[PDB]
Amino acid sequence: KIPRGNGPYSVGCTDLMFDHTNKGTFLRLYYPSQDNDRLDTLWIPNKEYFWGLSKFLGTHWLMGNILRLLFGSMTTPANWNSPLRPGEKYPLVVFSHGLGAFRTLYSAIGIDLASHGFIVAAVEHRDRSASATYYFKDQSAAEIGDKSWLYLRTLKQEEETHIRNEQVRQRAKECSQALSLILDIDHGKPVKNALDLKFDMEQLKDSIDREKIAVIGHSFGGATVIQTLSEDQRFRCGIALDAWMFPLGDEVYSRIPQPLFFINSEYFQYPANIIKMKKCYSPDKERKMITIRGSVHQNFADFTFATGKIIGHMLKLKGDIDSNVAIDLSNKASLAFLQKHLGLHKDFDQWDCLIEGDDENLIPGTNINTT
Ligand SMILES: NS(=O)(=O)c1ccccc1
Ligand SMILES: [Cl-]
Ligand SMILES: [Mg+2]
Repeated sequence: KIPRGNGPYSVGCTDLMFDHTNKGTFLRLYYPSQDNDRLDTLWIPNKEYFWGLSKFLGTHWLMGNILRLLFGSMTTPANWNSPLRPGEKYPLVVFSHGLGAFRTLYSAIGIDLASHGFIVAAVEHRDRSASATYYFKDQSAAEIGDKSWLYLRTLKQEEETHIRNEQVRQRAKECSQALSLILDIDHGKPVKNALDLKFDMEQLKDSIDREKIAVIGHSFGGATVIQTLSEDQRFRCGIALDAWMFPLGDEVYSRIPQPLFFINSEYFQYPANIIKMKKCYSPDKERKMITIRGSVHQNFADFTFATGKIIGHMLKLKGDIDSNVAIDLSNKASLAFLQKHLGLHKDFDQWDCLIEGDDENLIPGTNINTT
């Protein structure tokens, strides 16, 4: 199972699409909830994501059907369309997904932050980095729910520098636009959700702690973090989970005044990537980095929870470390880092020693040698 949150808040989940176009915002919101008696959230909600995951994997098109038979009914422990818990302003996290992922594959992170009192807006990127995503051609196509699908772009070796950079910049824009949509709803903008979902967005009016905004993402998402903080100062700190540094322009490195936290797997990282992380460091800037012992790249996404230990380990969904213990360190270190650089009046500073990598399942900085 994808773990329930460790915080005291009940967790709710809904989807938001505004506007309906390939240029709109698409997000999955995880939020502190009033009620705990709702239907659980369907983890992968459309057959077309399974198709896209199969194209991402480069497997035979029949793997789409297999993946759908195995996982098409799986849920995650968030209350679908639960009323938002009133009477409190919540800090905001914008979450960016990896290459070949989509908005629903980081519920372990999104549920755990929500259980501690954040709203999480996990964006669905329309930059063709997602396995699949969808939008509506126009108001008519939106009305009748005639979904148009967009599938992952396969790149040639020549296309990589140029297209990965064009996409990380779209990702940054999608993070800022998602932020503006949430901030406008918090004001009280009369947003009509493109999806016919029974969660009134008017709930979120005056519910965002507007000074306490952060950007978190895994992999391509980790590079999205860095690009976003460089172009949008409304974000006050970033956390890059096993960031894939390749998409970033050489210009961005010296252009991040915000606090930034690198949380790395043991077995994903390599000299080229670590050097790019080190190009982010200056004595004037706050930087922190840890490595989770025994961990793999997939430890940060929900497929680490989707199978048994033996199959998991075999497919590199799991590492030498227990997945629950792994996500636990990443989420608790994130929480203490957020409290510190957002100025939260919570108890997350109980995990400050994780920021420093002070655990037996933690390495301070990196294992990777860069000389
Ligand atoms: N590449 S990634 O972001 O690690 C990823 C994780 C889970 C599913 C698909 C992709
Ligand atoms: Cl790995
Ligand atoms: Mg900007």
